[PDB]
Amino acid sequence: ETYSSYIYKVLKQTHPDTGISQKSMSILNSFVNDIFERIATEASKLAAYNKKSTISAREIQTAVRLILPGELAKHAVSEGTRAVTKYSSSTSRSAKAGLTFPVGRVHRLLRRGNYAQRIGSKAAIYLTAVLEYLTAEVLELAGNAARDNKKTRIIPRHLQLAIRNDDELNKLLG
Repeated sequence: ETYSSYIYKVLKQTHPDTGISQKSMSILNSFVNDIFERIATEASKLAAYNKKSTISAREIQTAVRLILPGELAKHAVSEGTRAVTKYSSSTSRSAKAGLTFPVGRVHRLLRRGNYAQRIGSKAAIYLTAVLEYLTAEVLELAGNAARDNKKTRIIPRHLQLAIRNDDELNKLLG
């Protein structure tokens, strides 16, 4: 429900240049929740459809293809595939997967909302990488609208401008 600190971390990894206001963070935090709900729900119906007791990374991946607009989908799938692949060859979970967002908190969230009987680990890693990639994407576009306008602080107007002036962001967050 609160990815704030991790959102702020993500922002500084690419643009220490840029700050973000309270309103902007809560709005951006709500987008993370909405995207989580819609992905978990779709994976939930997919698990039931394929007679699965457990939501695995496979259900997460398919759910990502369906919910996300064209280009965002292929990049999210690539990132989710990267986080799970790195964590496997490496045998915290976030660190092993190379993620900044809390893999443990997401798994738990997935787990206490009863989308399935069980939530596999690789699936929680997959979803976490997707939430992080998307969050960075919004921050990048919300940040570009701020920096292009010669400002150094993301305000709510910039989020609206980023989502509006971008087609795929528009399909998803519109």
